[PDB]
Parts: sequence; C-alpha cells; structure tokens
Amino acid sequence: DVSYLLDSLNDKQREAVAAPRSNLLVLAGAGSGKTRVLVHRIAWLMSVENCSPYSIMAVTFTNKAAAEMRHRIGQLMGTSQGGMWVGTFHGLAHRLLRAHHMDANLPQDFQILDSEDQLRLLKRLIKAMNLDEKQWPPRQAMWYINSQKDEGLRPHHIQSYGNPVEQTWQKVYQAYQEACDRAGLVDFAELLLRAHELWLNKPHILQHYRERFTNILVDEFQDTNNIQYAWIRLLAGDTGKVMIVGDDDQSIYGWRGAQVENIQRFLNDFPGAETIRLEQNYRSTSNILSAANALIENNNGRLGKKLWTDGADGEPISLYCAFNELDEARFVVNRIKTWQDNGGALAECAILYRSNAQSRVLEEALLQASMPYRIYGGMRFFERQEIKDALSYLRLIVNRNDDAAFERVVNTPTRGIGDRTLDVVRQTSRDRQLTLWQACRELLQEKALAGRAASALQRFMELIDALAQETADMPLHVQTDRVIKDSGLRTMYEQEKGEKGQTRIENLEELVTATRQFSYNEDLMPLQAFLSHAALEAGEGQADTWQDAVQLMTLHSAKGLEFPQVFIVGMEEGMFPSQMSLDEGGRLEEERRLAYVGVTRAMQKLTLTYAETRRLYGKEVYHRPSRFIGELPEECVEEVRLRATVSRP
DNA sequence: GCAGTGCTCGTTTTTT
DNA sequence: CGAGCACTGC
Ligand SMILES: [Hg+2]
Ligand SMILES: [Hg+2]
Ligand SMILES: [Hg+2]
Repeated sequence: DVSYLLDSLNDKQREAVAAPRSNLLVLAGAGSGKTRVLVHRIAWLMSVENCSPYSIMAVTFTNKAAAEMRHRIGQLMGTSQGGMWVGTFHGLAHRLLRAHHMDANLPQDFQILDSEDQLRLLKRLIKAMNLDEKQWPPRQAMWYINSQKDEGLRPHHIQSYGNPVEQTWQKVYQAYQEACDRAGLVDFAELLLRAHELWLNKPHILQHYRERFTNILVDEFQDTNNIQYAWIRLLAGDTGKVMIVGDDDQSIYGWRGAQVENIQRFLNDFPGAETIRLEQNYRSTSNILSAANALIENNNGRLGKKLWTDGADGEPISLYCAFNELDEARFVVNRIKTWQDNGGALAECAILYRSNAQSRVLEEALLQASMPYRIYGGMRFFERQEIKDALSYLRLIVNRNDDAAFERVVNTPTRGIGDRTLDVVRQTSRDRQLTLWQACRELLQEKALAGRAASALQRFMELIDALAQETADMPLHVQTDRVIKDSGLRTMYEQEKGEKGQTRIENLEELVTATRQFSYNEDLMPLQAFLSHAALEAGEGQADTWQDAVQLMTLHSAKGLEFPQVFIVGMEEGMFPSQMSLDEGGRLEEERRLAYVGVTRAMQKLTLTYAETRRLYGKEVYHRPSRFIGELPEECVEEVRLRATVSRP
C-alpha cells in the first residue's frame, strides 16, 4: 500500500522512496536514515512498481550491513523475500564465480585467500625467485598486486616502461598468479576482477544477468574502487536502473582504494540521474550538527549540504586540555562514572581515537576504575592462528593442491618434515611447475628425500588422504572435531603454556560450535560452503557479550554507529592530522572527514580532548590543539579546565 | 626447529 | 620507549 511505505518517512525521504524507476544518487547526510530509505525503496519497487524480488540486487561493503539490510527488508515485508540478491561486492562476486566457475576458468571448489595467506604466499615466492626479501618486501608486493587488481590490471597489462623497479614487481605478480591459479586459489581482489572479466568474456551470462537484475541499489558508494564502479556500470548497462546512496563527506577509506570521484562520476556517466539530498538528522542535538556542519565546510571538494535537526540545541560541546595523556584518560573515565552514577549505561559511551596506539593508556585507566569495557581492535575469529591451522587441514581435505594450506600445516604440529626437506620440495615445485603436494609425490616416488624425513612426509600425505575419506559422510561439526584431533592440533595447543594456551583451546572448541550452528542453505556442499564463510566473514573477537561495557575503537571503526556520549581523544596537531598530512599532501581533507564522522556519531553529548604533553614513542612531546577543534563554532563549544587554586587555609 | 638475544624503528586506518 | 622480530648457537 502506497501509504504503508510513505507515511512514516519524511518529505525528502519520500522523494527517494517514491521516485520513478531510474538512476539516481541519494546523497544521505549523517543521521538521515539512509538505510530506512534503501529498505523502503526496495519494498516500494516490489509493491508499487511491481518488480520481482529476483530483479533486485542491493550491494553493500560489510557483512554487518548486508545482514542489517537483509534483516530490515524482511520485517517491513511479509516473509523471507527470496530471489533477491543482497550482499557485498566480494560476496556477490564470489556467488557468481561459483555458479559459473567453469566459464570463469576456476575449478569446482576454488578456495579464497585472506590477507595472511596471501602475504605468506608472496614471501615464499619472492624467496623462491632469489629476491632480497629485505629490499623487496612481501607487504610491498601485496600492495602492488592488490592495487593493480583494483584497476583490472593483470600482469600482461603492466606497462613498466624501463624501471626494473616496476618490471620486477610485474615479475612477482605474474608468478603469484601463475601459482594461485595452479593451486585453485583466489584472493579478495581476484574475486571482483575474475567476476568482472567473466561478464566481459561471456555475453550470454552477462546477458542473463542484465535481464534478471534491473534494479540495483548500492550503499556507501563513496567507498567504491575503480573495478567496483566498473562492475556496476557493466551490469546496469543500458537497461538496469540503479540507485546509489552515499555521502561524499564520509569517505575515509581512500588510502586503500576508495575513489572520491565515483560519486560524481556516477552523475557524469548517467545523464538524467537526479540527486535527492537527505539532510534531516534524527541523531544529534543542534549544537553537534552545527559544529559538524561548520567543520566540514573547510574542505573544498564537497558536493555540498547542511545537516539540520528539529531537536533542541542540547548541551554544548566540551573541550578539555589535560596535563599529559594519562590525565586525559582519567578525565574521560570520570565523565563516564558520572554518566553511570546517573543511570547512564556504559554501552552508550564511546571513546574514539585516531591510532590504535592510544588505547593502552585508556584501558589501564578504565581497568584501574574497575570500569567494564570492550575494544574493537583486531584479530577476528577466523584469522586467529589456531583457527587457520585447523581450517588449512579441512582445506587440504577439499583440495590437495592448496599450497597455502599445505605450507601452513605440513609440519604444524612438528612431525619431522624439516627445512632441508621442505626446501627441496618448494624448489621442485618451481622447476617442475607443480603444486607443493604434487611435488611431494614425485620426490617421494623418486626417493629423493632423506629416508626418515621422507617417511614423515609420507605419513602426512596418508593422514590427509585418510581423513578425506574417513570423514566424507560425517556432519560438518563431526568432521571438524575429528580433523582437530587427528591433525594433532588439539594435543599441541592442549600443551601450550598458561592462559594463552587455554584461550587457543577454547577457540578450537568454538570452531566446532560455529560449525555445529552453521546453517546450510543450496549451491555447494557444507565443508566448501563453510570454508567460504570463514574466509569472507571475519567473525568478531568472542564473548563477554552481556556486560554493560564502555565502547573503545578507532574513528574508522565507529562509522555508522551512534552513542549518546562520544569521547574523542588525542585531538592535537601531529596526531590528528599527523605525519603524512603534514609534510605536504591533501589526505588532510580525508582527515577532516574522519573528524566529521567522529563528530556526527554523538547523539546527546560530545567531548573532545587533548593534552599539553604526551610521551610519543620515545621522548616527551608538546603538541598543540588540532586545527579542527578551532574550526568549530565558539558558541557550540565549551572549554573545561582544572586550575591550581592554592587557598591559604 | 627453537630458545634467547640484539635491533629495529613506529603503517594513523579496516573490509573482504 | 618497547612490541615485534630478524638472527644465530645448540
Ligand atoms: Hg521492474
Ligand atoms: Hg592543560
Ligand atoms: Hg551552536
């Protein structure tokens, strides 16, 4: 019903939800409710323009997002609403490559490569090419190769004109691929490019999709890279009508491939594409939006817009100058204690910082105050070492040619397959262009390895073959439990020293549970299905989930969240903005955008703080306040301070 | 391979 | 300043 979908929505949201089928850019301000627009828009396309759920493809970047969206779509709607592709670039890209793996030149069960895996593979290849890992860093190689793919550039496209400095990397890249392709491996970047290329080379397939997906919605468009923009464009073609939602002002992932352009490029490569601006904010108080507005104007790129609210101005924005970094912490904690002692929840308080560096000091301060908290730093579940070791065994069960999985657990736990043995193996793979496993088979046959070692290498191969069979007809969480024991991993981590050893076992226990609860769906078998899941869904950092805890994280990982109380620390020049943005650049505007984001995360109160002194790795330093703090209105601001009042008793 | 030891130098930053 | 970490001698 037309009113069912438009009544709760505001004037300009309706504009977006009810516009005619076409290409349009919905420029979503900060607390404007863009998701609500995306959800309502989709239900509108189905109910009003009467489109088939199979004609809709909403794409996001994070899984959290994909889920929130898949969830909300359901409740506004009747039921499941299947037939509708909702997911992330990588996720949807992965989906296509499975459905058309053969036409994509990929094997049945190709496996995905997470950062680590990829990083290690480069290291092995750089060495096996006799290159100085000291002056040819894998980390560097990685950046080169990922950056290359985010442009659709394969090795035979690199135009290294004369500097071997580049002609060399191309070499690495060429080997990396040759290897990956030989083992059935695909990294994140590959997923998009292979998909893209897939449409380029197979007209009928591309045709089949242009025919199905006529309604495309893309969120966070300001964070797309060149190949994603391209992938969308190619799919929309001439028929598809795409709605892109974005904020050219919250783009803060440029240092990894995000194109500030794309949001405008859309407008250019799309005449007729109108632009609906959502500027009513239902998040913050008027002062916050004021300061927010003010700040962001200082940047020049911008497509323009002013966040406004119907709510009261609210409390002013508190600024604080602390002695040193350790005082700044106590300040934040005491404001929070007050919050709490007045009935405030801890989980409604967030302390934001620019660098992970800044968390240490904050925690002790919180801990000392016996104040519960949660940090959102790193180490996802499917990235912990005990988990990857386990997965690499399952990985070997699916495909013996998974060099990455082989290299990882062949001698993990130690089973006597040393370096002199593995050195021979890794070289044979190069010279006879074979996958590690293949090479171990010919060498064994040829008896080219030292008897005792060879005997060990053998026993290994037999173990994997034995598990690949014995475990064929078992439930996923049974096969997992068996592999975790037979691999010898449990025994290894069982006897690992103290607290850490404990933690690693409790996680292997969690891996089985995750497998148990793993809900099927479909296209592939559970083990592969599950491996794909673990590679694409990092999966958080465990329990301690019920406690009312204060929220700590970097500004980057606060994007999209909102808290009544938001504390931003380290607001000083030399830290925010810092190095790069100082000695000449322009990443500065990105830094002010990051700032802008932080500011627009506050609902009731914002407290910015900085110190006159902090011990920046090494000596004491004396930073002055971020220019950002000075770019906020004087009326919306309120400076707090402690003064030495010596009263003669 | 692994336990210790001597030496970096600080990536702003996190997704998949 | 120290977490992380390339180096050997067993
Ligand atoms: Hg339609
Ligand atoms: Hg001060
Ligand atoms: Hg104000």
